[PDB]
Amino acid sequence: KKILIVDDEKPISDIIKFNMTKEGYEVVTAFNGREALEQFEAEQPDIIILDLMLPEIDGLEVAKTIRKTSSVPILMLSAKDSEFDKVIGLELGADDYVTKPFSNRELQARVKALLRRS
Repeated sequence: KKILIVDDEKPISDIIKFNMTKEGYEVVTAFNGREALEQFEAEQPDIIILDLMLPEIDGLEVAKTIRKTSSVPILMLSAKDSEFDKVIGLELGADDYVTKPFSNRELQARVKALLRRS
């Protein structure tokens, strides 16, 4: 199963990359909205973990732009855990919203849950 980890933070990207790889997932990474859309179009991941510096403005435009063409599960990973952020992320098309810091086992279960419904 392929996960595109759209993260502008390489350390977090490596953590998710390592755990998902240890679990058997192939990982592709993007570090900006341009790459995110580039990697999304180029790699077509089974699930996208969206974590950009601007979750709603950039990630939202990435999600908005991705949602214009794909229903690919988007697990909005964001440090922002407000209901507005949660609701807006979900209202904009995010299928799930996990807050950073996340549990590798839970993220693994949620990716699995997300993937389980796809």
